[PDB]
Amino acid sequence: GEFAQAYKEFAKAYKEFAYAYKEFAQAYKG
Amino acid sequence: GEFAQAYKEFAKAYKEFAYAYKEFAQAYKG
Amino acid sequence: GEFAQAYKEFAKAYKEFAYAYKEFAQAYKG
Amino acid sequence: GEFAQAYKEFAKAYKEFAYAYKEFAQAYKG
Repeated sequence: GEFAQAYKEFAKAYKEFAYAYKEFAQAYKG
Repeated sequence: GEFAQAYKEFAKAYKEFAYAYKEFAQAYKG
Repeated sequence: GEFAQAYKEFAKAYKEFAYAYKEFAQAYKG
Repeated sequence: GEFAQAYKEFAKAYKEFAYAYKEFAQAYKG
């Protein structure tokens, strides 16, 4: 239902944040 | 410089994630 | 059930992470 | 040096949040 869709959208948002953090950490290290 | 720009992009990514969490919490509470 | 409790624990984890980000941002600015 | 320490504390907070998200996702799947 609607909550299952909301969970999928949140899980995608978590992945987008994890990519941003990985890019940030590389910039700090690099 | 590059690191300052990387920090700005990371800060924007954090805002986008915080909005996704808010939307997720609203969907759970609704 | 268990999921409702897991949501409460995750919400607490989010608040802790949001407070860590706030401290990090102040350290970047300061 | 103080910013370097703040980065380390933020990196630990990110790991703590990633562990919470993993536990939350397991509870949703279970």
